[PDB]
Amino acid sequence: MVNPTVFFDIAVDGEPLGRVSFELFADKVPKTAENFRALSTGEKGFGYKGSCFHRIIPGFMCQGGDFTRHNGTGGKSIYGEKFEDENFILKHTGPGILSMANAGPNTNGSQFFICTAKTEWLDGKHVVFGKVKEGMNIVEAMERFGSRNGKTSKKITIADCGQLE
Ligand SMILES: NC1=CCC=NC1=O
Repeated sequence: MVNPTVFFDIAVDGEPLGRVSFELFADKVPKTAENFRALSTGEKGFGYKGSCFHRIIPGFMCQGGDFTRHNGTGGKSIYGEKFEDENFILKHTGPGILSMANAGPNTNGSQFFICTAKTEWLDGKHVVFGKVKEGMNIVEAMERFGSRNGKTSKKITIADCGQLE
């Protein structure tokens, strides 16, 4: 039935910032939503708890999910391999959209980004699979620690994460 909700508790240099929660569009992109959900609960033995947002570009997006190499070169899905672009039904319409980062067609792993603006040029290239439900203000606060080239000025971490309800 109803789409799952997951949360991230964000810290900045180890200090609590706040919680961001997401609605995952399992009704439209079930395989992609499931990967992110499971990575958020940690139920497979690995996932996002303790990982960082390693690339944040103000006015554009905050990117994370590289829990293996911590820098954009790693991550892994729950499927034992990278997975296909499920569909491109949903578009990058504005702030708060949750979408998969990738290195080309059919290469989804665990990396994802949260848009801070409408990023329509990514439509058909990145699978949109959720949106911020609560704590977009916390994403805005994280965005302030980014820079033009994406390097963050403080370490932005997922101190805790899980599924709500
Ligand atoms: N070009 C990009 C697309 C999505 C997330 N991060 C990027 O740097």
